[PDB]
Amino acid sequence: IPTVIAYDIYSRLLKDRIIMLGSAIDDNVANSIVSQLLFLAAEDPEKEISLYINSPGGSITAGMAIYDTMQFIKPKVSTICIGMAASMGAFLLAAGEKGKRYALPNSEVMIHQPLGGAQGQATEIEIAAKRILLLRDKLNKVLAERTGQPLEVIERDTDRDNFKSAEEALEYGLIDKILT
Amino acid sequence: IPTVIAYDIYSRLLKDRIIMLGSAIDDNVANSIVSQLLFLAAEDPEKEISLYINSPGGSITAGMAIYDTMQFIKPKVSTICIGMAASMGAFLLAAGEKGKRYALPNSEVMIHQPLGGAQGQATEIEIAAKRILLLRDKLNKVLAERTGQPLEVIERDTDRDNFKSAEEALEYGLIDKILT
Amino acid sequence: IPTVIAYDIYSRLLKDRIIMLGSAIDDNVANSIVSQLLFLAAEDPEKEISLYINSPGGSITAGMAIYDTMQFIKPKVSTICIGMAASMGAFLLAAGEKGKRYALPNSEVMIHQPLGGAQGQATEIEIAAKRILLLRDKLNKVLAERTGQPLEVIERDTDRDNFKSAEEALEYGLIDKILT
Amino acid sequence: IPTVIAYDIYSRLLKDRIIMLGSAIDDNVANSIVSQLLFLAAEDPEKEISLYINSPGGSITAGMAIYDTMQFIKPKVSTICIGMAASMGAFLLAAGEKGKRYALPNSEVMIHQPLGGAQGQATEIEIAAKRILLLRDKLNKVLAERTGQPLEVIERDTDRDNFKSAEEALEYGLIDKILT
Amino acid sequence: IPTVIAYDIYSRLLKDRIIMLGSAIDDNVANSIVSQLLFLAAEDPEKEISLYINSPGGSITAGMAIYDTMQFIKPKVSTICIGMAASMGAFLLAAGEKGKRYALPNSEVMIHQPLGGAQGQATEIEIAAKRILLLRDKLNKVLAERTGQPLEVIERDTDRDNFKSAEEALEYGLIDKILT
Amino acid sequence: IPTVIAYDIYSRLLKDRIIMLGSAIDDNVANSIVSQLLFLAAEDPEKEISLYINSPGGSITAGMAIYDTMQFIKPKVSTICIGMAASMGAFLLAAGEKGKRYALPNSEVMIHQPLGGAQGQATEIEIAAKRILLLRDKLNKVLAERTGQPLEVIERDTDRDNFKSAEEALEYGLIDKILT
Amino acid sequence: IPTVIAYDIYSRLLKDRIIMLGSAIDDNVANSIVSQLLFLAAEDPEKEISLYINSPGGSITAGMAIYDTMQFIKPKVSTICIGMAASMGAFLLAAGEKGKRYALPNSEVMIHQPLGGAQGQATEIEIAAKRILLLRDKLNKVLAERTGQPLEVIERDTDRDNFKSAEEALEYGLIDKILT
Amino acid sequence: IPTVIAYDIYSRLLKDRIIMLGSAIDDNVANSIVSQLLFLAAEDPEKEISLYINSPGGSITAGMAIYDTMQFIKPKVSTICIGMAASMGAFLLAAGEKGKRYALPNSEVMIHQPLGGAQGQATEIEIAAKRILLLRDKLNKVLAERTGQPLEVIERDTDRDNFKSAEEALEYGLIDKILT
Amino acid sequence: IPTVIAYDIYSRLLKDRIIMLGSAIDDNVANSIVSQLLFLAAEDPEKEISLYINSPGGSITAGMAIYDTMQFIKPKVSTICIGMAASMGAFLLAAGEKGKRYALPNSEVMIHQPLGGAQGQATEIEIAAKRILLLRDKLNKVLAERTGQPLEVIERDTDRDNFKSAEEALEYGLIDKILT
Amino acid sequence: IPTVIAYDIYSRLLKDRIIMLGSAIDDNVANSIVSQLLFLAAEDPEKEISLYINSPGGSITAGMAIYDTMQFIKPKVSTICIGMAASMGAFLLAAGEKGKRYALPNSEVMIHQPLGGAQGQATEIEIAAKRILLLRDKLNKVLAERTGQPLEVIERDTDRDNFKSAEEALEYGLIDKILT
Amino acid sequence: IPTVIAYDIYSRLLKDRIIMLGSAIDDNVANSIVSQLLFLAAEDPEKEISLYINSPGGSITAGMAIYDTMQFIKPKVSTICIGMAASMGAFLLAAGEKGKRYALPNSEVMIHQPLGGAQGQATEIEIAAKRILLLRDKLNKVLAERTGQPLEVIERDTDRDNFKSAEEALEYGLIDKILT
Repeated sequence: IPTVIAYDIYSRLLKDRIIMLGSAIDDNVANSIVSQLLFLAAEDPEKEISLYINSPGGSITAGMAIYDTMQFIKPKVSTICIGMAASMGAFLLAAGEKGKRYALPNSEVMIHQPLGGAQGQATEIEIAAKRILLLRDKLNKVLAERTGQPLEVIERDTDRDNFKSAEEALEYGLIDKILT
Repeated sequence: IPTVIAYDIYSRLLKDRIIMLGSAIDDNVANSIVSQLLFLAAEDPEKEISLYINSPGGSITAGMAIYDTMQFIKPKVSTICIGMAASMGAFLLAAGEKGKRYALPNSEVMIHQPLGGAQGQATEIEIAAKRILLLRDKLNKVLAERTGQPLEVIERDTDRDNFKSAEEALEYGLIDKILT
Repeated sequence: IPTVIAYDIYSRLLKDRIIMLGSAIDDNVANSIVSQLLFLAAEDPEKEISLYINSPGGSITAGMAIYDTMQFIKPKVSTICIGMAASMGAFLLAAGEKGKRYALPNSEVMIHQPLGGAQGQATEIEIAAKRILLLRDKLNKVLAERTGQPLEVIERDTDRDNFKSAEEALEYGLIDKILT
Repeated sequence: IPTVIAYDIYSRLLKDRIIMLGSAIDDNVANSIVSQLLFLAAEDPEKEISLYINSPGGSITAGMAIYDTMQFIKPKVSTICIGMAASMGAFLLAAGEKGKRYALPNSEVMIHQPLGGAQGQATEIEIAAKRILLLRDKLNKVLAERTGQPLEVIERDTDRDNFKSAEEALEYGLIDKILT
Repeated sequence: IPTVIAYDIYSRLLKDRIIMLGSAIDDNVANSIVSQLLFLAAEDPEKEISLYINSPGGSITAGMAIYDTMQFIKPKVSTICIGMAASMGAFLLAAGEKGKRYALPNSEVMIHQPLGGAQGQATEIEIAAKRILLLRDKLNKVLAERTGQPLEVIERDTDRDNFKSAEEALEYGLIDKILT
Repeated sequence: IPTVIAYDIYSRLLKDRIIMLGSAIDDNVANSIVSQLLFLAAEDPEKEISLYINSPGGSITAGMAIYDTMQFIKPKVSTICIGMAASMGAFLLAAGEKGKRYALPNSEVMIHQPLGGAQGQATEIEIAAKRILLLRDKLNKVLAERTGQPLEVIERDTDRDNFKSAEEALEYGLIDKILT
Repeated sequence: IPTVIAYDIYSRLLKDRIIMLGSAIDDNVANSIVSQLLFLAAEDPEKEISLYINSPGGSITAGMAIYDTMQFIKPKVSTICIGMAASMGAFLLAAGEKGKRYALPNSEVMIHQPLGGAQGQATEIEIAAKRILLLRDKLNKVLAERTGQPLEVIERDTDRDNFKSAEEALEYGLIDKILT
Repeated sequence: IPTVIAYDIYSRLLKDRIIMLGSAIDDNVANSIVSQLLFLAAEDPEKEISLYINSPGGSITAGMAIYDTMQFIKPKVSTICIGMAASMGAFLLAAGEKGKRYALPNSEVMIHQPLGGAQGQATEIEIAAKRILLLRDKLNKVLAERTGQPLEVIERDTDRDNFKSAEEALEYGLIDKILT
Repeated sequence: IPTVIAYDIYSRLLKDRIIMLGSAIDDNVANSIVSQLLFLAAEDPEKEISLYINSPGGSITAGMAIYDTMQFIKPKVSTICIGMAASMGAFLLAAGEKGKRYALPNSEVMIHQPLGGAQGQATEIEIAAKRILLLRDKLNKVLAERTGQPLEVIERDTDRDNFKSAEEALEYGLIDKILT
Repeated sequence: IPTVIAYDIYSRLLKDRIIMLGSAIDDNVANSIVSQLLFLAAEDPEKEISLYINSPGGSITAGMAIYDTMQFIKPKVSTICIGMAASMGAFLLAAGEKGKRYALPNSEVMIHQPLGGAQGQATEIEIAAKRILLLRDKLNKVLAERTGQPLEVIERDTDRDNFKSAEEALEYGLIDKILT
Repeated sequence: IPTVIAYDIYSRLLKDRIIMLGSAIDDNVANSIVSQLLFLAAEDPEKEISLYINSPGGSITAGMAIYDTMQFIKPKVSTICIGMAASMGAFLLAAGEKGKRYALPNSEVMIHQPLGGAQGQATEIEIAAKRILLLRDKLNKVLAERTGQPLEVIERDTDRDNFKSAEEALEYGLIDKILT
C-alpha cells in the first residue's frame, strides 16, 4: 500500500467519503465498516457516501450489521458494484437509496439460500434447524420489498445458485443504472 | 486367542450355542452376529441360544439388524449382561424372550436419546432433522412395549443420561432375574 | 470370524447358496460378488440364490457390474434387506426376481441422483458434465420399469433424498412382501 | 511365542487349567478371560483353576466382569501375584478363594481411588460426578469385606497411592502365604 | 484500519466517548475495555459513555471484570446491541443504566447456562463440579433482578439455547426501546 | 524497499503517474490498483497514466475490475509489457488506448482458455459448467475487437497455449510498437 | 474372500480356465497375469481361456507385457468387459481373438492419448519428450489394425476422452457381440 | 525364521531345554519367559535348563518376575552370556546356580543404579521419591549376597556406568568361569 | 497369488525351472534370486534355466551378485525380456548364454551411467568420488565383451539415456532372436 | 540494518548512484531493481549507475526485465562482481557497458544451460519442450555477442557446468579489468 | 534493542566507526557488512575502523566478499576477537592490518577443512569434487602468507578440528597482542 502526502491509499480517499469493500465479510470487516460509517455520518450529516463492493459472500449476522447501520444514519448511501457481488454483496448492493444503485457493464450478481450446520442430541438439532428456517424467510421478505418482485418468485429463484449479469439484474430490479 | 483341540476359544463356545458380544456395534460386527444367528437357527431350529453382552453402544441402523434377526428366527434367545450394557446393549438386553433376561449382581444399564448431525444448505438440514425426530419416537415406542411402562415415562426418563444398577433395572422392567 | 468345522463363518453359508453384502461397494467387493455368482451358477443351474443387503452406497460403475451379471446367469436371485439399503443397495434390492423381493419390518430404503466432480480447462468440464447427465437418464429408466411408476414421477421424486420404510416401500413398488 | 507338539505356549498351559494375565485390562482382555473361565468350568467342574497376575491396572467397568464371573462359576479360583499387581490387579488378587491367595517373596501391591473425567454443560458435570462418587463407595465395601479391616481405614489410606510389599500385604490381609 | 488525521478510527471515536466490542472475550479484551473505562472515567466524571456490542462472547471470570467496572465508575454506561449478543454479551447488555439499553431492529439475542470441564481423581472432580453449580445460581440471580422476571422462570428457559429477536427481548426486559 | 526522501519507491513513482504490477492477481492486488486509478483520475483528469505489466496470471472476476476501471475514468492509460504477460496480463496489455501499447524486445505473451472446477450433485455440475462456457465465449469476443482478428481465429488459436511475442504479437495486433 | 472345499474363490475358477482382472495395472499385477497365462498354456495347449476386465487404467509398459504374452502362447484368449474398461482395458479388450470380445449391455469403453512427465536440464526434456511421441504413434497403429479403421480417424478421436457405450463400440469395431 | 521338520528354530531349541533371550525386557518378554520356565519344569523336574542372555536392560518390575520364577521352580538354571548383558541382563546373569555361570571371551557387562521419573504436586513427588530409594537399597543387597562383596563397595561402584569385561568380571565374582 | 494343487503360482513354475523377476533390485530380491539359483543348480546340474526380466533399475552391488552367480553355477541360463530392463535389467539381459538371449517384439532396453552421492569433508568427497569412477570404467568393460562393440562407442552413447527397441537392440548385439 | 541520520544503510547508498544485489532473483527482486533504475534515470539522466552482484539467482523470464531495462534507460551501467555470480548473474555481469565490467580477485563466475519441467498429456509436453529449446538458443546468441566468442564454442562450453576464476574469466571476455 | 537520543544501540556505535559481527556468516550478513564498510570508507578515508568478531562461521563464498572488501577500501581495519572465532571467523580475524589484531584473554580460535556435497550422475560428482579440492589449496596459501608458517605445516594442522587459546594463537601468528 502506497503513501500519499502522511496518509496511505485507502485513508486518502476517505477524505472524499468513499468506502472500499474487497474481501469476505467476517466479524472484523463488519467492525470496521460500521466504524467508518459512524465517523463519516457524525461530522457532516447532509452529504453523500459511496461504497464499492467486491465481496464473495460472508456471514449472516455480520452482514445484517452493516445493513441496519446503513439505514440508521442520516446521510444517503449509494452502492457501486465492480467485479462480483455474490450472496451477501448482492444483499448490500440492493440495500441503499433507491435511485442510486449502479453497476459496471460486465459484472455479476448471485443470490441463493443460507447455509449452516448442527450437531448433538436429537433436541439440539431441532433447536438449530428451526432457527435457520426462520432466518431464511426474513431475508426473503427484505429482498421482495427491496427489488419489487412477489414473494413466491424469490422463494423459487433463490433455491440453487442463480448467476446474473449487468443487463438482466436491471430487469429484475437489483440495480438502477449501468455506468459507462 | 488360545487353541483348543483345531479351534480357537470363541469358536469352541459356538459348538454349545453361545454367542459373545464384547465391543462397539459398527457395520461389520452386526454382519458377523447376523451370520452366527442364521447358522445356529438353520442347523437345529428347536434349541435355545445364549448371548452375553458387554458393549458401550454403537450405531442405530446396524443395531436394528440384530433385534430383527433374533425375532425372525425360530429358536429363543436369552440375553445375559456382564460388565455394562449402554445405549444399544440396553436395547438388545431388553429384547429377547420375556422370561429369560438375566444380569449379574453389580452390572450396570444406561439409556438415553439418539445422536446425529447435519450440514449445509438450509433445505437439506430440514430433511436430516425431520428423520431423527421420527427415529426417536419409534425407539421409545418399542421400549414401552418391552419393559411395560407408559410412553410418557420413557419420554421423560431417557434424557441426558440414566444410569441404573442391577436392582433398579429389575424394578424398571428391563431384566427378569439377578443371577448368583 | 469363527472357524466352523475347516471353514470360516460365511463360507459355511455359501454351501447353502447364501451371499452376504455388508459394506460399501468399491471395485474389490464387486469382484468378489461377481466371482461368487459365477461359481454358484456354474455348479447347479436350476437352484435359487439368496442375497442379504446392508450397504450404505458406493461406486456407480462397480455397482452396475453386480446388476447385469445376475440377469445374465441362469438361476433366480432373491434379495432381502436387513438394516438399511441406501442409494446403491436400493438399486440392487429392486433387481431380484419379481415375486421374491423381501424386507424386515423396520428397515429403510433411500434413493437420490448420482454424485461426481470435474476439474480442468473449459472443455474438460463440458466433456465430463455430459457423461454424468447421460448416466442419470440411463438410470432413471431402469427404476421406472422395475418399480412400475411413470418416468416423470421418479424424475422429480428423488432430487434431494427420499427416506422410506418397510410399509411405505410396498406402495411405491420396491418390495413385494414384508417378512415376519 | 513357541510351538509345542500342534499347540501354543499359552494354549498348552490351559490344558493344565492355568490362566495367565499379563497386560493392562480393557474390554478386549476381559472378553478373553471371561471366555476361558466359562470354558474351563464346563469340562469337569470340580478341579480348581490358577490365575497368575502381572497387571498394571486398567478399566473399572471391564475389571468387574472377571470379578463377577469367577464367583458365578462352580470351581475355586486361586490367585498368585508375580511382579506387580497395581490398582485393578490388587482387586482381583484379593478376590480368590480365602485360603489360596499367594505372592512371591519380592512383589508389590498398590491401592488407590478411581479416576475419570467429565465435559459439557453445567448439568452434565453433575450427572457424571455423582456417578464416580457412587462408584468408589462400593469398591470400599467390597475391599472391607474381602480383607477384614473396618471401612473408615480403607477409605482413609486409599487416598493418594499406597505401595506395599509381600510382607505388609500379609499383615494388611490381602494375601495368605508367601511362596518359597 | 484507516489513519484519520494522527490516529486510527478506533482511537478517533474514543475521544467522543464511544467504546466498540466486536470479538470474543478472553482476558486480553477484558484487560483493554477495563483500561478504556478507567481512562474515560478519570477525565470528566459526569458525562455519558456508549458501548457497542457484537459478540459471541464467553469467559465467565473475564466477563465479570467489565461488569463490576461498569458499576464501579461514576459516569453512566449505555449499551447498544448491533448484530448479535450471545452468552456473555447478553449479560453485558442488561447492565447499561436502566433506561438506556437499546437495540437495532434485526439484532438477535441468546441466553443459556455455563460450560466447563473437569478431570482427575474422584476427589478433584467433586471440587470442580461443586463450583460451577455455585456459579450458575449466582449468574441467574443477577439476571433475575436486572430484568424483572422471577427466578423460577429464568432458571427454566435458560436450560438449552434460547434465541430471541429485537421485538420479544423487549417484552422480556433486556431492551428498553428499539432504534429506527 | 528503499526510503527516498519521506516515501518509498512505489510512492515516489506514483506522483509521476506510474503504476507497477508485478505479481499474480488475487482479489487484493485488484483492490489496490483500482484505488490508485481512482486517486490519479480525481487528482488531475487530463494527463495520461502508465502501467507496467509483469504478471503470470490470476483470477477472472478480479481481472475484469481493472479492465472496467481503465475504461470508466477520464484519462488515458498506456500499457507497457516488461518481462512476461501471461493469460491475464495479455488481456490487460491489450486495453491501453489504441496506439499506446508497448513492449520491450525480449518479452513474451501467452493466451489460452479459462480454468475452473465443479463438485457436487448432477445438477450443481450442470449449473457450474454452464457459466464457464458463457464466460469463455465473452472474453474472445472482447479480444477479437481489441486486436482486429475475426472471431473464428481467436476461437482456435487459444485452445491449448500460445507462446509468442515481440515480433509476432506485433503482427497479431496486441501491441503497436517495440521500444528501443 | 471365501473358501471352497482346500481352495480359494479366485483359485477355484482358475481350474476352469478363467482369469479375473479387477484393479489398476501396476508392475506386479502384470507379473501375476503373465504367470497365470504361462501356467494355463503349458498344461493343455489346445483349449480356450477367458478373461474378465474391469479396470480404470494403468501404465504403458506393464500393459504391453500382457498384450505380448496373450499372443505368444498357443491357446486362444476371449476377453469379456464386465463393468468398465478405460484406457488400458480398452487396449486389452480389443486384443482377444476376432469372433470373441463380447461385452455386457450396461458397459462402457474409453480411449485417449498417453500421459507422462519430464524434469531436468534443457537437453533432458528433449530426450523424454520424443519418446512419448514415439509411444503414441505406435499405439494407434495397433488400434487401427485391431478395430479396422483408417489411422487418421484413430488419431483424431483419441485426443481428449471418448466415452463410448455397449451399442456404440460395436459399430466402431472394438467388440463383436453383446451378451444376454 | 526358518522351519525344521513341523517346528520353528526356537521351538526345537526349547525341545532340548534351551531358552533364548535377545531383546529388551518389557512385560511381554517376561510373560513368555515365565511361561517357558513353568512349562519346562513341570514335565521333567530333575534336568537342568540353560539360558542365553543378550539383552540391553529394560523394566525393573518385569525383571523380578524372571528372577523369582528362576528361584521358585525345582530344576537348576545355568546362565550364559553372549554379546552384552547390561543393567538387567547383568542382574539375571548373576542369578543362575552358583557353580554354573559362564561367559564367552568378548562379553562386556554393565551395572548401574535405577532410573525413573515423577510429576505432580509437591506431595506426589515425595511418594515417588521414597519408592525409588526403597527400590535401590533392595537391589544392592541382592547383588551383595550373590557376588560376595561388601555392601559399601557396591554402593559406590554402581553410581555411574561401570562397563566391566570378561576377565574383569570374574575377579569381581559374577561369572564363575570363561568358556572356550 | 492363487493356490495350485499345495503351492502358489510362483512356486509351481519353479518346478519347471522358471525364475520370474518383476520388481526393482534392492538387497532382498538379490538374496531370493541367488537362493533359488543355488537350489536349482544342485538338483540336476545339466538342465537349463529360464529367467524373465521386467525390472526398472536397481542397485549396483546387489545386481552384481546375480551376475556372478549366473556364471558360477554349472547349468546354462537363458534370459527373456518383457516390458522393460531399464538400468540394471539390461545388464543381466546381456549375461545369459550367448545363443539364448530373446526378446518379445514390443520391448524396450535402456543403458546409462551409474548414480551416487557423497557428503562430508573435502577428503571424504574425494574418497567417494574416486570410487564411482572406477565402477563405471569396469561396467562398460564387461558390456563391451558381452555385446561386441569397441570400448570408445559404449563410453560415448551411454552418457545420457538410450531407449531402443526389440529391433534396434538386435543390431547392437544385446539380444539374439525375437520371439513370435 | 542500521539507521544513518533518517535512512537505513541501503537507501543512504542510493543517495549516491549505487544499487546492491544480494539474493536469488525471484519475481519480487526484479520488480524492485527496475524501479530503482527508472527512478535514478528520470532524475539526472547523464551520469552513471553502479551495480554490485552477489547472487546464485535464476528466474529466466524475471531476469530479462533487468537486462532490458539496463539498455532501455539513458545514463550508463557499470557492473562489479563481488563474491560470486552464477547463471543469470553472470548474464547480468556480462551486460554492463563495454569497458566497465569489473571483478575482485576472488570471484568465481559460472555459466550453464537452462532448467525447467513439464507435466500432462502427450501433446502438452511437446508444447513445453519446444519453448525451452527456443529459449536456450536466444541466450547463446546474446553471450556470443557480449563476450566475443563464436557461437559453436559457447554451445559446448555451457553444457554441464564450468566455474571460472576471475582470471580465466578475463581471457574469455566476461570482465575486462580486475580491481585491486 | 534499546534507543539512544533517535537511533538504536547498533547504529550509535557506527558514528564512532565500529562494526559488530555476532552471528553465522550466511548471505544477508555479508551484504550488510559490505555496505557498512563502503559507507564508512567513502566519507572520511583516513581514519581506521574496528570490527568485533564472535561467530561460529558460515559460507565460503559469502565470507570472501568481506575479505576482499577489507583490502579494497583505503582505511585500515583492526579486528578484535571477543568470544570465539571459528572457520571463517578465524579467517577474518587473521585479515586485519598487521600489528592490529587483538584478542581478549578468555577467547579461543578454531581452524579446519571446508565442507560440501554432490548428488548427481558419475560426471556431476567429478565436476563438483574437482572444485572443493581446488577451493582448499587457495585458502591454505592465504593462511600461509598471512600467519607466517610454511605451507606443509598448515596442510596438516587443519585436517581435523584444531582448537587453540589466546596464549596459543599468539605463538602461531594469528593475533598480535592479548589485549587485557
